[PDB]
Amino acid sequence: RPLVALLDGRDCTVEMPILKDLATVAFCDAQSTQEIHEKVLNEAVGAMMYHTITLTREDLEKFKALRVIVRIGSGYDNVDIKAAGELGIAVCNIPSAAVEETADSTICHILNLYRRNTWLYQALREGTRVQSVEQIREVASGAARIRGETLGLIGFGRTGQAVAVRAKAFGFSVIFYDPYLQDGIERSLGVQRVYTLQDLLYQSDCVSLHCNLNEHNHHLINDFTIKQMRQGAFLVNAARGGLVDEKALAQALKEGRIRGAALDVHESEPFSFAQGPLKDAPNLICTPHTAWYSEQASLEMREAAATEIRRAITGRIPESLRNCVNKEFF
Amino acid sequence: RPLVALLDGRDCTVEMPILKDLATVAFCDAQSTQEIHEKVLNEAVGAMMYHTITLTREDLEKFKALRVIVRIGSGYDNVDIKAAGELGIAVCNIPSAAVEETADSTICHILNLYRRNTWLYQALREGTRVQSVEQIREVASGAARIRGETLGLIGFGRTGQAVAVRAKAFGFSVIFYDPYLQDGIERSLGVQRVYTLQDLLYQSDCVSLHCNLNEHNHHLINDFTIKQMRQGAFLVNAARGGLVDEKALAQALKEGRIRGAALDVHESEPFSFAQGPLKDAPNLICTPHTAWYSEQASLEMREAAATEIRRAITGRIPESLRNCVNKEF
Amino acid sequence: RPLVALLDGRDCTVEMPILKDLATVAFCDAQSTQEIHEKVLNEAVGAMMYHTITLTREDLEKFKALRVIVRIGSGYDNVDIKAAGELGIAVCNIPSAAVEETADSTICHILNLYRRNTWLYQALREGTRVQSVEQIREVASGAARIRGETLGLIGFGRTGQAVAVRAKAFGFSVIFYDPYLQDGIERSLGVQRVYTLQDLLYQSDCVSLHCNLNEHNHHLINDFTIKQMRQGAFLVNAARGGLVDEKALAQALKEGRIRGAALDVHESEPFSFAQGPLKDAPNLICTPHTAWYSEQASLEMREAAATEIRRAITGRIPESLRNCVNKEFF
Amino acid sequence: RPLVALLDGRDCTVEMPILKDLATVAFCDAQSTQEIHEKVLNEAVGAMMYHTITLTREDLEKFKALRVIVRIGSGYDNVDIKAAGELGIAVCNIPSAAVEETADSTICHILNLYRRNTWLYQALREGTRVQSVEQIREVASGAARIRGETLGLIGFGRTGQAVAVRAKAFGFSVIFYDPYLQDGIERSLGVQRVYTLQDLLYQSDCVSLHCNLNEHNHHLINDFTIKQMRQGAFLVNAARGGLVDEKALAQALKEGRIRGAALDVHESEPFSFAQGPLKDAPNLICTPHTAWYSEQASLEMREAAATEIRRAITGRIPESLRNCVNKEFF
Ligand SMILES: NC(=O)c1ccc[n+]([C@@H]2O[C@H](COP(=O)([O-])OP(=O)(O)OC[C@H]3O[C@@H](n4cnc5c(N)ncnc54)[C@H](O)[C@@H]3O)[C@@H](O)[C@H]2O)c1
Ligand SMILES: NC(=O)c1ccc[n+]([C@@H]2O[C@H](COP(=O)([O-])OP(=O)(O)OC[C@H]3O[C@@H](n4cnc5c(N)ncnc54)[C@H](O)[C@@H]3O)[C@@H](O)[C@H]2O)c1
Ligand SMILES: NC(=O)c1ccc[n+]([C@@H]2O[C@H](COP(=O)([O-])OP(=O)(O)OC[C@H]3O[C@@H](n4cnc5c(N)ncnc54)[C@H](O)[C@@H]3O)[C@@H](O)[C@H]2O)c1
Ligand SMILES: NC(=O)c1ccc[n+]([C@@H]2O[C@H](COP(=O)([O-])OP(=O)(O)OC[C@H]3O[C@@H](n4cnc5c(N)ncnc54)[C@H](O)[C@@H]3O)[C@@H](O)[C@H]2O)c1
Repeated sequence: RPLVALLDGRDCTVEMPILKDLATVAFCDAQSTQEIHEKVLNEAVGAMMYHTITLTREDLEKFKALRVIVRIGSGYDNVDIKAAGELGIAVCNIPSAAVEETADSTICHILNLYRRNTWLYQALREGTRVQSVEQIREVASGAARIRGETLGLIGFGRTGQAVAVRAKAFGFSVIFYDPYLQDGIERSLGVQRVYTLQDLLYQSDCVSLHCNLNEHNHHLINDFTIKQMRQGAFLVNAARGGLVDEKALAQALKEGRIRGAALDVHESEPFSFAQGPLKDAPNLICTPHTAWYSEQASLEMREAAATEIRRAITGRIPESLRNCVNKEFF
Repeated sequence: RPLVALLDGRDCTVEMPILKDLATVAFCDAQSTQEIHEKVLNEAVGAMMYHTITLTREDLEKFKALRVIVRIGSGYDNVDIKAAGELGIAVCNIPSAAVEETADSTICHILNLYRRNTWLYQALREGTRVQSVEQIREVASGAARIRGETLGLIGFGRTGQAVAVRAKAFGFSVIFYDPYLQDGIERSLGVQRVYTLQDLLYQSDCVSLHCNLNEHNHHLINDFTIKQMRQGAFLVNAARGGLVDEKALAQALKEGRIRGAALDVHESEPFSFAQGPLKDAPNLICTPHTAWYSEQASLEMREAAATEIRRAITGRIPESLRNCVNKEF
Repeated sequence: RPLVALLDGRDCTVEMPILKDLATVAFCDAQSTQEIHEKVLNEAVGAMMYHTITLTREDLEKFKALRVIVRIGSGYDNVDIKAAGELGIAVCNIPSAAVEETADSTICHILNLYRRNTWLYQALREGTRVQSVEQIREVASGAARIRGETLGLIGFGRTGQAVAVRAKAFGFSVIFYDPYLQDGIERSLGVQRVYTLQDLLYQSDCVSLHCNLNEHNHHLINDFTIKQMRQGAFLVNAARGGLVDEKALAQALKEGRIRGAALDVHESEPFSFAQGPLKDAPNLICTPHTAWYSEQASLEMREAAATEIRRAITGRIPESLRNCVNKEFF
Repeated sequence: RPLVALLDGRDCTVEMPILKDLATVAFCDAQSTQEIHEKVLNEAVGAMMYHTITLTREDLEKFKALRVIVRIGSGYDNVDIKAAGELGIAVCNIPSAAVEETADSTICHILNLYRRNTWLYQALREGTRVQSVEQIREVASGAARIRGETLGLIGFGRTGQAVAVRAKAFGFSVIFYDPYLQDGIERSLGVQRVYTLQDLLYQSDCVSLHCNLNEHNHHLINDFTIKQMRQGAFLVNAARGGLVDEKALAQALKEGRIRGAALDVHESEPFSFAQGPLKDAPNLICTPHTAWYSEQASLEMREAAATEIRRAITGRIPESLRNCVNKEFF
């Protein structure tokens, strides 16, 4: 019976009752490739993982039979798809799982930067008897008006359009940018489209990031692109870790080029405010890689990722996979 | 020349140049009425106050030359408009100053409750190693999906429509209750309207107040209405704070009947978090009466109040005031 | 029992079994005060009319006490409310009845003017071979792009907001002008508000009227105002008829100052297309006063009028009515 | 550069001054391909067509020096892309121009059916005196309320999206059907997605077609699918013709199984109401294939087409073209 792993899992109680008989779901609870067991590394047909354990070219052959790797999530950047596509390993993922959640959390980070609700709550929990109206503006100094602030968006993916759809009502003027979309969407959703990155950086006040991390955009917003940002433009990042540089963003925050920046995923997981380059950065919000989560987007991505193992444990691989992301498979 | 006394503020550097020639502006900076200078109480004809000092009839009858009270904001509930009009004191206000900002900071409250982006930032400031994806769900246990929830707006004026317009895009099925509103505008915006609280609290996964406190809405959400909300339904209150029994909302939070509640204004300002009726409440966000503020909205709001006294120290009161609020003088 | 007229109706079908118990509905099908019978003049408690009969100060006094008149529809300009207010007669309308069918029809007119769909269907039912792509362009010559026009709504009540909500998605940039609205209704919906009619007519590619015809705007768009309109801007009147000049608009059409005009009402109804001041004007759409009709807009306003004549037959006068439109009695 | 033809046109006015230094544009006026030439047909270089002259396998073989085809439309059904690649020819189209016009004519064909602002204008262009409201309710008997109807649009591509953005404000509830989209698009715009076409026709008060016409779409609407539509649901075809079996749509109207149909293209073009399979159908509005036209989109698509041929006669085989088609190229 085809043992199906749950590599970085401890809770297999949604993938069990639908893989109850086709396979023996058995987690590994790993945090490193050298923390999986020999039983799984020698007999585990499929392995649904999460966004924490990272597999590399030299780890995909550290298995003995790995027909499929389902990524319970919207992004396959921690799996070397080009190695799996030649090691006889298809790599699925659940793209549509949390799109109305990443977009809500992103359009909430933008409002938490513009209106300073999180900083106000935090400065009210530290204790601040803010009573006089001259004493309110000194605790909300910077809370800007939204109507008419051009919103960059580096990439109309599924979760890039889902933010341009609900940020057009707040008054934002959206202008996306990504070179891989066909001439198109810019017209059907009613957003301007800039063709080169310098433009999106030069004419945007709240540059966001919604692009999947491939090998051509690693460290997209480094020190060289930050100097192209408008003077005092927020920077929300809910896409992926190695996308925005860290030392450079900290530098830009300390000086003042960035009037605030609410990262949501960091270059070093798990993030904390006591280690790393952002140790002393001002005007910085960070959530612990929680914009994909809800009570119904987990129950929907785990279910739909176990249904993906079901399809690959009976059907032909990879011609019976609803979401494979390497058709460079052999 | 007439004296125009700003009641609570050490800053008059926006309305001074707009009111330089006509009158002589002179701030008073009074956290209460017992700090008004005798000059600015015996010789001031016009007077603009923000929201902190509250003029009652026993107090509005002490100014002996006052002829207009420009109320900076959408408030005027801390000014006894009946008594004011009975003393020849026309009260106006600036209603359109911060609408696109109260609505934007009310939507952010609704999203900070549904996705918990300010309880996660806290848990990261308190220090929490959120490493394993089993711990992500334990630190964010409660974050919900928005598409489908029914947002119920008690009050559909300006700040109520401005939230229905921008919450219809997140999938929030909007629903409102407004008795004083001449029917036929739930048709334009496209939102179902209900006709009684017992019929709005009953179907609303996130009730948000947007009414103006008058002599008939005090403690609208009291101990008797919270027993009509759903079994767990967020409550946002970015509108004047004498609308929720704080001795009955904290009794519902510490019990689980309300799954969190972001209050923007309270009954007692300032709002020292450790002091008050809800000192020990769980799942509670509070900003300090700061949805109205913006570098641009706190300037349009003051220039347009200077311009209002420029019209009252020159025109016929109250037939010259652009938007007076007590034409019962 | 009290008699409840139906001054111009000939159905009294939906209104019959709502007040049959406590009133005897009876229709008259009149077109003037020259058709009503003697006893149903002075004592007839209530009457409910449509937009076809015009009652005047010199007519309502032929009714001693119409304890109520109910104006099925949304406009109460047929009856002198200032006259009824002095003869103990309270006027009522049904405002919320067809607020969105009027907006859908007004958007349909604005799109018929831009895309020329009903000028192309009419040029096909008239016979035209449109084979070559040159003739496609010479027959639909005038159709314009919509994204980036400045639709200007003269009047921002219910039917104005309902169009500003619907036309903000087509790319229009709404710009209204309303002198009676309080400050702020332009900040909630996000539509730039201009304050003087010249300032709305200068910057507008469509000037669609949505104001109720009161005493102070009869013939609002006359020759003088049309001379202020932008060179070649459409004009969609879907409001009361006597609001826009006939002769002046026909002049502006035949001349070129107006690139089309879809009028849903006219100065003199029933509007025939061969007798009138618009006898030979080019580029007109017209509809026979039908933007309020549906299979549901009727059952919602007729029932609502039948309910208004109950609320006004068991309860006291206008302090027990719902949509009273002249509180000016005493 | 060699002669670039303009097969389907008599006017090369904006294509030329952009191509004046590269090649010498000429035209052919071919209403059919056997009407082009014996010398251009031999050795031009390439071409740029419109949507009337169809080029088939046996006909593309007739050209002897064809490098590139450049449609000036949005679709390329009238060219055997699958055969043109095997022949040595690259095919290209201007994909995103008049996306804002097809989706403004489709939201007008949809309101022209729910409000009948083009049948009311017809019936009033024939002399239907309508003063009594009991007669207005007759001339417009059939107009319906929109808020609630479930507009179900086949093919959520580039205009299928631009229509679901415009018709989410009228109250429509949009649901699409598309089997070639990588799932996750129904959640960015908030439109419920159905998976089988029967599941789109069983719940749609107004079905609208927005799909390509490749090979598995011919007569998507048969006598076998119309039997699956709601009892009297409109049908708006503003896509390529050959998706609606006219012989079946001419029955579905003469019985009431379809309460209206706003076709914009047709099986055989040109179109006229006196020769065809639907010569006598009631409730049938049809425009002559001008849902794509404007004064700006018909200048944008025929400049982008003259730029995509400059890039193709200066660049390379389909590695320099921007919007190339036919991965069947060698
Ligand atoms: N906060 C979270 O934890 C969370 C949750 C869900 C998704 N995500 C991330 O969001 C990312 C985007 O999600 P998605 O649904 O849009 O994936 P997607 O494949 O559907 O869309 C990504 C699009 O980004 C554009 N793009 C690609 N490379 C680019 C580049 N170098 N520069 C600019 N644009 C580029 C492309 O147009 C791509 O289509 C995912 O990779 C995923 O990792 C994060
Ligand atoms: N967070 C802040 O500091 C802030 C900023 C701006 C406004 N506000 C408050 O928000 C309130 C609303 O602002 P606004 O611009 O909408 O004023 P508004 O008068 O235009 O809107 C009030 C609407 O609620 C209706 N209403 C009255 N009593 C009601 C009741 N008992 N139940 C339900 N509805 C009732 C009112 O008739 C009206 O429809 C203002 O009183 C203002 O004090 C607060
Ligand atoms: N096509 C139809 O048959 C049809 C259907 C419904 C309504 N209508 C007409 O549409 C009119 C408007 O409908 P409504 O429900 O919005 O009425 P409404 O009273 O609800 O709103 C009308 C708004 O226009 C304002 N206004 C008044 N005079 C003005 C002027 N001189 N210039 C600019 N604005 C002015 C009014 O103050 C108000 O703000 C109604 O009077 C009604 O007669 C026509
Ligand atoms: N009225 C006009 O003259 C006019 C103007 C512009 C475009 N069009 C036509 O409209 C069509 C759509 O335009 P577009 O820009 O969206 O093309 P597109 O390729 O961008 O979008 C087409 C979408 O429909 C999908 N589809 C394919 N077959 C399908 C099927 N059997 N059922 C359901 N969906 C299917 C396609 O995969 C795609 O998702 C074009 O083919 C074009 O020919 C017509």
